[PDB]
Amino acid sequence: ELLYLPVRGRETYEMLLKIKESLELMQYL
Amino acid sequence: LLYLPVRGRETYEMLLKIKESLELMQYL
Amino acid sequence: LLYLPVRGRETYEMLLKIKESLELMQY
Amino acid sequence: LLYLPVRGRETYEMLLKIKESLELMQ
Repeated sequence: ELLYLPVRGRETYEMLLKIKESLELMQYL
Repeated sequence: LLYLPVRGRETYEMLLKIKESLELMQYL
Repeated sequence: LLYLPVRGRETYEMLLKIKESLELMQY
Repeated sequence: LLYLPVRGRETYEMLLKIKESLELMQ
């Protein structure tokens, strides 16, 4: 199962979504 | 209130720290 | 301005991305 | 060693704490 991180607000959510993507790349490299 | 799906627990914890920081930036 | 010390290309580039989001939260 | 320019002490300190967590992680 995925983990589900609670977030308030679409602004913050979208930022974290983008950073997540970068972190996942980092962790694979 | 939204829920961001995350695969790794390491990613999850880092995102949790960044979220805390983003929340506090909203004060400035 | 302050100047954050960073060692390593990868870390610098990640912090640059996180910096952008931190700063945009104000707006 | 590189220096990332940042407007404002609060953002700078936030980024320092994040850097330590990032470095720990990787």
